[PDB]
Amino acid sequence: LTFESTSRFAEVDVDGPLKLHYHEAGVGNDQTVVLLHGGGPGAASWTNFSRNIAVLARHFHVLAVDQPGYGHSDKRAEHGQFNRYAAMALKGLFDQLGLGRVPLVGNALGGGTAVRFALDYPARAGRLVLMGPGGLSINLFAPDPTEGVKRLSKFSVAPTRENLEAFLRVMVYDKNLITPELVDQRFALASTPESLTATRAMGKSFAGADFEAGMMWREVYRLRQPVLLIWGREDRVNPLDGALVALKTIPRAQLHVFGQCGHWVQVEKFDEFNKLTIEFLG
Amino acid sequence: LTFESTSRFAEVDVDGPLKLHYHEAGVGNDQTVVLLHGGGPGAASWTNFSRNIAVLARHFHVLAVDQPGYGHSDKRAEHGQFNRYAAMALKGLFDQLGLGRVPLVGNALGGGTAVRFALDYPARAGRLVLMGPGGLSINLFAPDPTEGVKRLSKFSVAPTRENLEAFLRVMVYDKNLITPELVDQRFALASTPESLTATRAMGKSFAGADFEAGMMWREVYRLRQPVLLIWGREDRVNPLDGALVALKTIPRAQLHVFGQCGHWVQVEKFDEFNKLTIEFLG
Amino acid sequence: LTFESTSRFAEVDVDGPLKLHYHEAGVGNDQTVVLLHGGGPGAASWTNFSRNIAVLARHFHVLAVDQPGYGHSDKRAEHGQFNRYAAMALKGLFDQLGLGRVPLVGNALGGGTAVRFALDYPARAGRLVLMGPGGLSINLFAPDPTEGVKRLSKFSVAPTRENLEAFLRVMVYDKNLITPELVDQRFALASTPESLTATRAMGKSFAGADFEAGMMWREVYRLRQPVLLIWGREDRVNPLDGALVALKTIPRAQLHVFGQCGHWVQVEKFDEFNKLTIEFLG
Amino acid sequence: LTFESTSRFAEVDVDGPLKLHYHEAGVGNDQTVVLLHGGGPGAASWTNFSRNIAVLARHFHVLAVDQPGYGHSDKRAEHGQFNRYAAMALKGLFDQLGLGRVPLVGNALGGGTAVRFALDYPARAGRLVLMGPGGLSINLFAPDPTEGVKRLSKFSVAPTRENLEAFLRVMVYDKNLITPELVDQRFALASTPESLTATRAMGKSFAGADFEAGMMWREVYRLRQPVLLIWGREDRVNPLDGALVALKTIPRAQLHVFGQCGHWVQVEKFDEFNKLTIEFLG
Repeated sequence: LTFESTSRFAEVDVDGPLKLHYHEAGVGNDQTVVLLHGGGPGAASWTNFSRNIAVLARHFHVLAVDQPGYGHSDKRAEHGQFNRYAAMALKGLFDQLGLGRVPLVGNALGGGTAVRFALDYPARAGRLVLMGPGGLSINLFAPDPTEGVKRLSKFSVAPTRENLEAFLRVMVYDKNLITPELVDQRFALASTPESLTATRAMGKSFAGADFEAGMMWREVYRLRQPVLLIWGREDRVNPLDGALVALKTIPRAQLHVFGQCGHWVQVEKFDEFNKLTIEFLG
Repeated sequence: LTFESTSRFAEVDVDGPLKLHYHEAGVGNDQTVVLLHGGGPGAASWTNFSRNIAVLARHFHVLAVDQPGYGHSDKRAEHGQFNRYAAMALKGLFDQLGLGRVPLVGNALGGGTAVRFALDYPARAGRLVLMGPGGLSINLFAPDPTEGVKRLSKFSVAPTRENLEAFLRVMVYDKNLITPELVDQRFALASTPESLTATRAMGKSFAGADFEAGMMWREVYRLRQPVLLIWGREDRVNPLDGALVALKTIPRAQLHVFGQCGHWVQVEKFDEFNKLTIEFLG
Repeated sequence: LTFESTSRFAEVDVDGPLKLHYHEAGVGNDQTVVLLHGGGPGAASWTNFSRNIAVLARHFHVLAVDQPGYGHSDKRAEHGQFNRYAAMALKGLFDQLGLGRVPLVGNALGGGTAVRFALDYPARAGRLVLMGPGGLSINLFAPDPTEGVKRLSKFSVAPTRENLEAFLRVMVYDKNLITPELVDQRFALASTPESLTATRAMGKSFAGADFEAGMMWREVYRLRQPVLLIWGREDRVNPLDGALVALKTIPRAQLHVFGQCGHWVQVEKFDEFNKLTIEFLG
Repeated sequence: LTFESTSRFAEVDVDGPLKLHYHEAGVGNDQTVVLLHGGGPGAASWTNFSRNIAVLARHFHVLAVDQPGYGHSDKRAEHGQFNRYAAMALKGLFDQLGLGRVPLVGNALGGGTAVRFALDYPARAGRLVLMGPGGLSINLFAPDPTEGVKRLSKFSVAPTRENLEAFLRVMVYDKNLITPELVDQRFALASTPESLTATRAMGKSFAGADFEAGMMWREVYRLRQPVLLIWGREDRVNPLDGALVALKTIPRAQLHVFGQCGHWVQVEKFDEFNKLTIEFLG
């Protein structure tokens, strides 16, 4: 299991050709699971789910998809509401790979996409595992934009190493996790012209008239599958209070909260997260 | 594994002799775990943890203790703040059985006792698993007394079958769980003179000057072990909002919430609860 | 100011003739305000706003409207989603009386109607004052149905004096407010054949396909006027946690909470409520 | 009413002589009220309560006290838990001026001091008005330190104009309120050697063994007077979720929340705040 051995590309149709990069592992396992990574301008499937893919691959057929604008998937200069955009791409991939109904694992931005997908193509989404998910969260107490959102916005405005480091440091409870080699690695990816284009496209999409598609806390009462919401108690991007509406309105919801854990649950509580997910997904 | 095969008695000292009834199972397993049952006038270890003891016994050395006033333990006509009272009894049992530091599983009233014990004898309590625990909960939004508390109070005032049934029905999300044979069984136990005495003793203890000992939400910031808070989203006795202070202030806290689950988590989500507990306790 | 001196009738069109009863006071005052009373089968404008109408009339032109199914307004044997139904009736009254844009004061059920109206006829609703409002509230922590809702349902099933008293007692923090003469008065009104018909119509309307119209917490982000949410900390019908979504999503929201106050804010904190409303409404 | 006309000094005893600066107005009014300003290294009574003192002086005898470490009061290089320290100073002033029981108005840091005082000298504190108060607040959902706390800490570490501006901008919902002349004014005050000393003393006091004195959310259940908690919905220093424990546990609590209002309630909602306070204080 290396980046290269698991790398795959697909071309799907979303208002024309869109190249999607993904990682495939655990081929031969019966149950397929799709993983959808978090935000942050230099983020991608492989780095996001580094402490997870190999473990999950022992039990599942794992497809970890780079979301349009990220990793090695296409980075268009414009799109509509992002989650609906990425969900359209995912549907294309489902159809192309012949997937029927499949559980989705999504963090942050990727949680919003898993939810958008599960709402837009209800028959295609099985059980959901969502870690500090965007979109379905609404921060009832935390003033928006939150500190995590503001720090990401600052980088988008001024893409400096310093701004990326300040952003990364609010992703985690244990800030020692934010090493110089981590910062340098993400910055190199984050600061490419193509990443800058994606960041620009994202910012512009917020001002779209299809913004309601992002307010998924209004819709999740319609979800019929079990949904495991997982949060870091110390999430500074999508804070804990953002879990409440989804917890209340999703009939088969569960919530697990980890103390001493920031926004990156899959990293900071990787073992606990792994086992929770394996058990939940059968 | 039957009531009789696992039944044990111990005499401990709490201002004089106090007989404690408990159940022992999984002898030969290395890790001891103590289970502390919930409230409700006819409740006891064996019925409370019916869907749990055998499963947990496969992995642990289980000691499920009838709390003073319940089951086959002594039912004194008076005592001080209940959780501190039961914690004193438990300490006596720990010493007598030669237990050192041991994880505690407690629901409702028994969760309050596990917490009181863990605060009063800090070296003796290991990891805690607490299901809709009293004492450390403070219902920030729900007006007190809650519906569950009021229904229990009504029975204590008028110990009729009808009042017990109304009380039992707010213990669970799935009210079909409250069968006639369940009601009759609990009522027979609940309505003994000795149970009535215990109920009377309990009511009187509320008016004690040691009431602060019950306000454990003020103290749990001192707990140093991992603590897994487990709640039924639909708990009508100790509702979900009562989890917040404990979640925020216990450094190593986790919270798991089950949708479509009432106050009796160990019954309504028995399999999920069992696996969560086994994993948490190593 | 007596019931009789202020009594008025109007016939409006809601799928045919609908008679609305209301009270008019403070004629000659420049600013019109519409008051919408709470639920409870024997409730009406005059009794609901007894400690309020005369005070408010000193400053405003007050129109306190009996909502269809209540007081001396028509009690049809069937209707759609209640708030939308009552809002349709109110629109008819606005048009008929030549009202333009007017502030609305609504408690409980009447708060839901004020909100439905403000959403359906956006140009016609000015500032809103909403006391423990239904509809826009969603109880993020309290299991539904709440104790207040359950007690009302029990009466609807078994319309006995005893059941009405149990219901009334969860309307207030100070239960001494629930006197025998109050109970008898409400029961006489509550137990008429026509009230029973309205109760029956209401129960049936819940099962309608237009239920979304009642989930107003999904829509209030669209409200553009100042909105003063007022709650009794001890509200056992629509508890405090039900305020959160509306507080977060209404751009110009305020919230005032009274400790030692139940569901009937306008009664239990009548002076404070009166002054708050007068100030808020200019 | 100018700074100079209202300026007063007093020498009180807190482990030796401590000079307190305060402003006196509305002399001849019967009801005395004490105002306690917020934090921020260059803050003081006069600037904190600029939009308030003259208005309140029409109705009350106002004493707005510079808290030790601030304004023209003594700035010692060391002290214990700050709120208890300031409360000791205030007691000295009460005794010296012959005040008996007097209502307290406190924001932020000053709210914590009003509360500490009301707990330590229960007979001396009347009704409390507390705006986004420190100390009694505990942020059940917001990870600590909050963005406001972090920005203040950054200035304390690196006292630059830029850091002060970033801090000030999270004090308000309307960031246009943070003008260049405001920044320059606060920075000049904030960056004096004596202010730096106070900041240093404050930071050091956090590490004291008397830290429990700051955890006032544990004690406010003991307050017997009416308490009006006032919050800006968008408070980024002491966010709204920090109001809950105090709201629940203070028997005679009220809460008022203003949407579109940050941490500086007394500035951003000055008129509404003024009227609320005047009414509450009789």
